[PDB]
Amino acid sequence: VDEQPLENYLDMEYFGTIGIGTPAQDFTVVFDTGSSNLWVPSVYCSSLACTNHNRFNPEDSSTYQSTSETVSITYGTGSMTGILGYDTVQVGGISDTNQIFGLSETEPGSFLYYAPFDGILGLAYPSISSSGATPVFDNIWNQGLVSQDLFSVYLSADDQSGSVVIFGGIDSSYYTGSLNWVPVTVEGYWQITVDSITMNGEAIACAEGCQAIVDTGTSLLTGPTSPIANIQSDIGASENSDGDMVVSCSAISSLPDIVFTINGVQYPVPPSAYILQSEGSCISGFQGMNLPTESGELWILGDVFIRQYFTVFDRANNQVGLAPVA
Ligand SMILES: COC(=O)[C@H](C)NC(=O)[C@H](C)NC(=O)[C@H](Cc1ccccc1)OP(=O)(O)[C@H](CC(C)C)NC(=O)[C@@H](NC(=O)[C@@H](NC(=O)CC(C)C)C(C)C)C(C)C
Repeated sequence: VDEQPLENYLDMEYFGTIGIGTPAQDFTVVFDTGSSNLWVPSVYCSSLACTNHNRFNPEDSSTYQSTSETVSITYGTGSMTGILGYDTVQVGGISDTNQIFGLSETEPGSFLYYAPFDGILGLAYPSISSSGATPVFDNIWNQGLVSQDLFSVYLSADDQSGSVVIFGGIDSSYYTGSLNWVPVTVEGYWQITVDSITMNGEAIACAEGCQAIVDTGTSLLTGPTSPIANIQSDIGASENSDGDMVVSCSAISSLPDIVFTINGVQYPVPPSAYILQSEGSCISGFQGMNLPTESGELWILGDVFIRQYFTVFDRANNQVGLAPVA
């Protein structure tokens, strides 16, 4: 029953409306499985990005509780500092009482200024949460507000309406077949093993396995810079004059699927998904980024992947469920 509709912005970002405070002040937030903190802009913020986004006003809420603690969060794209406070967060028809969240003080740079969302609602594990702030979903579960300690995500394609986050439930209308269950390797991000990445029965990357995260907040398929450089040559991407990694739109019809094998099951990504149409030209859905951790350099299975596969995030059993979208 507890669905939260998400707006699809150019197949790059997905965000939904939440209410904070009594009475509710409305904000748009990216529902991000790559991070664990909830924050919104506030009146304490004087950064450029704070001036053109909705700002939380503590004085207007009858249920706001202040702390003396701060938070500092750095993302791949964007960063914030803020102060932690407690209030009621309305999300997915759930009144999430006594929720700790960040009230931004600084949001430096161009990225957050141009972004259509106000904040981020992190959906990963408490262990990666800045200042050890209780994530939203952990607080919902701890208060017995859902019955099933899971949430599932359907992300629409080609700017269509219909993207949803389902709290404490699955909807089998969104997928075909049955869910394939994959164990989380490390409890931080929603981290899994990718057995191999193949094209025409040949391993193009991750020949003996690699570590990947299932990240709703990342647009593209990202990996370490050297394996990605190989994937770019394999799909005929050339580096254009303006910074982009471009492919001829004509070529989509002749390229093979890139197959991600996960727990001995094949998950093909077609060239109509991994080659993106952005602003007249066609671009590679692969991005080179080095994200070093103690399990290796991480791959990100971003929105390119998730659009193809309905994704269930099971906290009861520490597993990810995958099935092809209907
Ligand atoms: C504890 O460890 C850490 O603290 C490190 C410093 N940071 C993190 O873990 C933080 C919380 N998470 C993170 O930083 C993780 C990635 C990550 C995963 C493991 C280790 C390192 C990074 O990214 P998120 O998904 O939360 C973020 C959400 C955005 C802002 C809406 N997305 C990102 O920052 C990614 N940005 C995007 O994909 C943006 N789009 C693009 O840049 C694509 C462009 C339009 C071609 C978004 C507008 C969709 C980049 C990674 C490309």
